[PDB]
Amino acid sequence: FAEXVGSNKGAIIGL
Amino acid sequence: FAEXVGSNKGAIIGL
Amino acid sequence: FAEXVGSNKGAIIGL
Amino acid sequence: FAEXVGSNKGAIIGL
Amino acid sequence: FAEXVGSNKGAIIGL
Amino acid sequence: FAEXVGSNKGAIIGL
Amino acid sequence: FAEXVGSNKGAIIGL
Amino acid sequence: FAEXVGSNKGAIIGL
Amino acid sequence: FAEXVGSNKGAIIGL
Amino acid sequence: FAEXVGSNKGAIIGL
Repeated sequence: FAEXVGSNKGAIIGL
Repeated sequence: FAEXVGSNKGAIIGL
Repeated sequence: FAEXVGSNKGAIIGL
Repeated sequence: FAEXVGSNKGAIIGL
Repeated sequence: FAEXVGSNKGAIIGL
Repeated sequence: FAEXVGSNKGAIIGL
Repeated sequence: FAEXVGSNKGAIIGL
Repeated sequence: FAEXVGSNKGAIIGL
Repeated sequence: FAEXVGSNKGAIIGL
Repeated sequence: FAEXVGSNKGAIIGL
């Protein structure tokens, strides 16, 4: 997950 | 999940 | 996860 | 994880 | 993990 | 938010 | 947020 | 945030 | 944040 | 942060 990702200012969470 | 993602300011969550 | 990633100011978390 | 990564000011955490 | 990494001012942690 | 919380297995998200 | 919290197996996220 | 917390196996994230 | 905390096996992150 | 903490096997990170 989170695969290209330009800009992240938030949360990207895989559980 | 979250696969290209330009800009994230929120939440992207996989449980 | 987190694979190209330009800019990260937030959280990217894999559990 | 965290594989190209331009700039990191946040958290990138793999557990 | 953490493999090219331009600039790190945050945390990159593998457990 | 999320104030007593017994058990959380889902998502509780405040933006 | 997240104030008593017994058990957390999910996500509790404040942005 | 995260103030009593018995057991955490997930994510508790404040941005 | 993270103030009593019994047991942590996950992530507790303040940014 | 991280103030009583019984047992930590994960990540507790303040940025």
